[PDB]
Amino acid sequence: SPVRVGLSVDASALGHTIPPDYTGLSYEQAQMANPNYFSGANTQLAGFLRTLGRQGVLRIGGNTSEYTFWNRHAKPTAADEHLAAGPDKGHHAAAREVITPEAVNNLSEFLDKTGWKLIYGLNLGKGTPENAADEAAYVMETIGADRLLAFQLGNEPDLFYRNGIRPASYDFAAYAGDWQRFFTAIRKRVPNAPFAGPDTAYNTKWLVPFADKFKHDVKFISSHYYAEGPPTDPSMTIERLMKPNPRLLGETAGLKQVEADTGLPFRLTQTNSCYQGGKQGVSDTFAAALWAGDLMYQQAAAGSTGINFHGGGYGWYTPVAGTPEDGFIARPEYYGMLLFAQAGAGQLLGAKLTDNSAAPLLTAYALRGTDGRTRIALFNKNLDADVEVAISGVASPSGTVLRLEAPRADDTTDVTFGGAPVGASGSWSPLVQEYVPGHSGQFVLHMRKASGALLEFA
Ligand SMILES: [N-]=[N+]=NCCCCCCCCN1[C@@H]2[C@H](C(=O)O)[C@@H](O)[C@H](O)[C@@H](O)[C@@H]21
Ligand SMILES: [Cl-]
Repeated sequence: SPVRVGLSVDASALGHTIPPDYTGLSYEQAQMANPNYFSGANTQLAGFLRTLGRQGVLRIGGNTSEYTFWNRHAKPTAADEHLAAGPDKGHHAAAREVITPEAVNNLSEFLDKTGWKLIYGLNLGKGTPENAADEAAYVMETIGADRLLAFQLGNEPDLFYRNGIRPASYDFAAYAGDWQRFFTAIRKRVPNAPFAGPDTAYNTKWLVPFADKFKHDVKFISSHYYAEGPPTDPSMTIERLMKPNPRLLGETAGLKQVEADTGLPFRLTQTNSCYQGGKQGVSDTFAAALWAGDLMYQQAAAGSTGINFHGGGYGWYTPVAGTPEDGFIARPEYYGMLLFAQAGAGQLLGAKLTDNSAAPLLTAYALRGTDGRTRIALFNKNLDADVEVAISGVASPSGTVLRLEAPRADDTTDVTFGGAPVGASGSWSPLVQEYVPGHSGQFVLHMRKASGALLEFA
């Protein structure tokens, strides 16, 4: 029988306001070697992005950003015209790639088709300041100030000391000197170039020193998050993925403190469940939908300006999989992002759970929509417990529910939202209508184990 929990919504308990460009995706820079991928001709992928949000941010970076070499006279290889660059697996050095004017031109058209903004990595790991300045100038020329949100100078510079990009002694002080050299060169070509950083993988010690040094030179602070811990941890499981992550909480507190010290907001510019491209049986499953949707809300509630789920190719954790030649599909994680998209923007409200110790991985978020209607996003991440949620603090004549479902937490397919899969080119509309039982001030929602729900009140 279900665990009977209470949820009290408090319309006076005002949280953060979710911005319209919160959602986003991250891709490997190597993908820019193929001018057909981020292209106005890529209508399938553009549709998948639009379904994730009418505003949002595309970030391009990752390990391959140290292996991409812009040149104004470059041409893609024949193989480049067909490249599908999935998440770098981190086992050895990435292949060298060139980036061309054509690809940047086509990226511009892709951003126009999607309505999304751009965070663009520059090659601080192996490239030169002058080449970065030239690349930045072309990007600014072509993409424009309104769509270019920030350049980033290197990806995960806190890992250069161990991945061959720099010697073992590389540290924040060394990075700060590299950053300044690149910044100076770029600003000579592009005096209005916007920056974010430090784009770190994990090392929270770099946040303070970076922000204090470069606070007048950046628009926002960026860092990364993977749910999987260090290599010496036990292998990630779905059970672990559903549970709170104290490292996340600490990282988020570090970022909040930077904002308190400097005024700079923060964005989680690369995230996913498990590293090395993901873990088959965890990252590519329905549990990842629950994980991702919940993470989006947790971070929004903490004051993040947005998020960018890493992906590409057919990587285990990619939200969207596919290629221009074979087409694109929504993977399970996409459906958690879709729940967020459908909820929309607005101000988060207090949403306190009680009587929930037997269903501790249920999370709930309440929102006053931009349209004035109350929504509640719930993630029943308990893998073995169904819940019955008694909802107080909401007065409405009618509420509806859209369910986020799969038959098993580990399913790699069979994921639906609102009773429907996402179709080709991101097409989605709900096919199952359900009213929330109960009435004004006392609604009652059942949720099966390992499921999610979006409630909308009239
Ligand atoms: N503690 N400690 N240090 C050990 C390092 C572990 C932390 C992150 C390592 C994996 C990061 N690695 C993430 C990703 C992946 O491995 O899936 C890959 O595709 C992207 O290109 C990278 O930017 C980033
Ligand atoms: Cl806060």
